[PDB]
Amino acid sequence: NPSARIMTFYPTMEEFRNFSRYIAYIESQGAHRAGLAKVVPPKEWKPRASYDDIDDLVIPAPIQQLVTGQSGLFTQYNIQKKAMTVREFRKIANSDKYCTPRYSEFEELERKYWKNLTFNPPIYGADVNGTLYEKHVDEWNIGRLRTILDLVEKESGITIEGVNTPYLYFGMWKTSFAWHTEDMDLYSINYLHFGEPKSWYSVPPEHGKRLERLAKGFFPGSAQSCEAFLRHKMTLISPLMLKKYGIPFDKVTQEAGEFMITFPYGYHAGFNHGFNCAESTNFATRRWIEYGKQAVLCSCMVKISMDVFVRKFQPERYKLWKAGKDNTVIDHTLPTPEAAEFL
Ligand SMILES: O=c1[nH]cnc2c(-c3cscn3)nccc12
Ligand SMILES: [Zn+2]
Ligand SMILES: [Zn+2]
Repeated sequence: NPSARIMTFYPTMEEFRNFSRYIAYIESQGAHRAGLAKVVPPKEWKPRASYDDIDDLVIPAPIQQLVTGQSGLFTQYNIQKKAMTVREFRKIANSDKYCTPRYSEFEELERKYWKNLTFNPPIYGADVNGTLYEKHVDEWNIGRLRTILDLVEKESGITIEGVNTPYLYFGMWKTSFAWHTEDMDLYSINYLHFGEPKSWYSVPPEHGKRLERLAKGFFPGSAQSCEAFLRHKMTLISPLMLKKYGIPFDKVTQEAGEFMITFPYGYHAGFNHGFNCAESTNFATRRWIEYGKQAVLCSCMVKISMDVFVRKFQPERYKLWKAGKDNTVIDHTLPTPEAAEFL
């Protein structure tokens, strides 16, 4: 993977101000090809003054992550636990039982992860509805991105928790997210508010179908039951397992005060190093509409009506698409049309 490598951007305050323009910019640079990019905000930017007032914040459905498996192939089962505050969570997170092990370098922590993920199941304070951004913060506000995704809520009034609303994730050592693509193969924004880092793995969109073929071969039962079983967010595949079967991939560690952008059809997975808090939501560009149209969905779920997007940005193709005669082939290497002013 030569251009599939993950790229890091350091925008200035003037550049950082227009979110959508910056997304068109990093694509004009080829960031989209890796499926995952890191954006480091200007030093003068902060989304909240202090995180000292969130101790009484309630995580309504903490999930205990049970992992079953061997030889680089695992399945994560989520067991819902009773609601707990952030204070109670941080106590468990930093406790002797669940705290991060002592380690010399990342390669060492990543080895401990993969050696111990079926043991001592951690608790993930996942899918908490809310934001930690102060009301006045106008730059890169997860709560209000203002992308073309806004058409879903503007035309219908439909709200999809986590998709067009922000979610909070309070993690602890070994908690994790399985290989997946966003709902409707949308983009995603992820900001690590505070705490220990979040490490990520990504398969470039051009090679996504290869990860899909692999996962099918390993879990044929799941594949017969549902074409899009990776959408269940239960499949954990070791970087060694990928390397062995020639799946190209890249890794990156996100630290507190950094952003991670996932692009349409960008397969990603990762784990939390220790006690931290990340905010996340989905967004879109004109480039995404074709991905939404062609997204293979779960058949066991988030389904957005594409009719509104096709009508607005693709009126020419609306008759053909509704007839099922739209044979458009997606080029994963191409940037969004919005990047025209740069490239
Ligand atoms: O750290 C995470 N914790 C939980 N979920 C994550 C997702 C995710 C979940 S649903 C779509 N993307 N994607 C990236 C990172 C995370
Ligand atoms: Zn994701
Ligand atoms: Zn399914």
